[PDB]
Amino acid sequence: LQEQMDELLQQCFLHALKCRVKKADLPLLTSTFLGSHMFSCCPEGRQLDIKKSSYKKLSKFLQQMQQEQIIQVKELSKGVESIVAVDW
RNA sequence: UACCUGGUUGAUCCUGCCAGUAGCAUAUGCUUGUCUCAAAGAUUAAGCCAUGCAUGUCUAAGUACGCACGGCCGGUACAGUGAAACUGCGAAUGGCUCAUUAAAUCAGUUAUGGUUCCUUUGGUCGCUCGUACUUGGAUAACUGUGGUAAUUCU
RNA sequence: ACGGGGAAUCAGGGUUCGAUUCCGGAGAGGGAGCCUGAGAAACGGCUACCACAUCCAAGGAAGGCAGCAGGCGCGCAAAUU
RNA sequence: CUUUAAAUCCUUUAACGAGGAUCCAUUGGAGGGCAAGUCUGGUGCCAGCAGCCGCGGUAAUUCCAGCUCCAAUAGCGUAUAUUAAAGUUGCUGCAGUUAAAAAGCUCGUAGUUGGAUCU
RNA sequence: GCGCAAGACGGACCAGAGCGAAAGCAUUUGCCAAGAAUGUUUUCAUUAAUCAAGAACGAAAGUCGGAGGUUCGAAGACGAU
RNA sequence: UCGCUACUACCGAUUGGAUGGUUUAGUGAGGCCCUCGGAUCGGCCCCGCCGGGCCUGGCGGAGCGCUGAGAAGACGGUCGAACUUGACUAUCUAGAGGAAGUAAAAGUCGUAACAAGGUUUCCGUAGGUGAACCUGCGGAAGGAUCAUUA
Repeated sequence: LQEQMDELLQQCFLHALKCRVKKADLPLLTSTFLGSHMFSCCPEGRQLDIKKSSYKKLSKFLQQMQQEQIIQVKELSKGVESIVAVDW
């Protein structure tokens, strides 16, 4: 279900990676963004877990989403997965 | 050696702890003339490991036609030391570690009349009524031809 | 947390420690399955699979120090190829 | 020389080898616990000591140093586990009116405990 | 002042007095079952003491249903300081 | 109670980042055993060709005749390593969102408590308030009365 689920996910999740409070371009954790479903005091109705994707890890999702000229990736020394979006 | 002192209050007697005190082991700092002993990669990682060594073995008495020696006397079947290879035996002990393991291991205690036992010791070993003055084939060391980059390969 | 014989401390009673030279048990990186033999479910024997890691002419081949030394790592913490 | 597989060390022995900073003893202390200074100079609630109580805000018996002396001594300080001290885990042996503490009250199975009496 | 009604509560007597396992328990009268102490030259003959598990009761407030609402009265509302 | 500087643990939407230990269905490397199985290697005769005194040495060919040995490979079972599959579960870790506690600082705001603490204090409940706290009902003295007259 990567078609459907990555379409919904990356649609509403990139749109929630681009404006504000959707964060524009900053290094930030993808988790915080996945649990960020709210825009303008309502949920996006988008609730999805990344477990619904073809990526059994977030590192692989960051392997694909970084390959698309959308995000750039780095790993913090604490071990979180930190992404710096391409402003497109 | 059957032991206690300081700390609550303006002062007192308490309950009561904190702190002091003496060992004991592991670490550690400073210091170190003599001599006897002596633990020592256990704690964390039963984590990982170059290099070298740690299990081989023949008497008189299982098999010698390697000249490898010498060796004497030379038709003596084999004189004698003897590497190797076949055979026999050992390599299950020793050494190291403490991960597992809670009536499991272990200790004391009993049992095998419910079983196995190389070896050592002593017994037994013409008790069977039916080519032998000696039997059969093969294989190793050895000789030689070889292969593979590479082995205690073949 | 391997168990004992024991060790330190002790009036009398106890507490705590026992990996460690003696006895017994267990295991040879993790599990499993065997040959050989009087005696192994052996590891300085074998067969795998996992995890490591060596050589390679890329076809294949060899691995097991919780044996003595010694090296890395870990660490407050431990000796001579 | 001896020792020993071969050496080492010890023992045994010739030769040299002891008068001042040498052939020199150091580690912590010196308010109270706790043994031993109302010393001398520097610091002035700073730097710092101090296990605990405490010391330090211009005469510091407690800091930094010099002098003195005191404890063990070829040894003595730290940190940590642990034993005694601890009659502060109490079987020997503690406690529970007010200090920490007796259940709101009674019934009740196990558990624990049980009167005399038989030469 | 006369009558009527409703719901509460039993003054004084009431005490360092009584009764109950403890909470607690005071108007009269009857009914119902208990109970201690006392008395006993009655009977059974150790049936007993204390109690984990487990059970019975448990002031006030509080909570659900019902009835009832006089007094007092948290909440609330004023008036003052 | 607040409000400033730090402190910790504490829960907590989640994904991470690590792992670790288990269990279902589907498989199953290898051994050991079971019936097979028989590449090829031996003897026995079947004969010839030769030699020695029926016996005996060769050689050659066959007769799938007989028999003995027997490698690879395969069926089945078994022991069972380790895989795929989902379902599980305990740690660390970061943890967005919070909590609360503490430790300070003469900032507030008060004055609850200790005297009869200025309205006795405290207990259990229940409601209410910026904050201590206040008020109902029932209790205690740890009360401010060991006592009050027929």
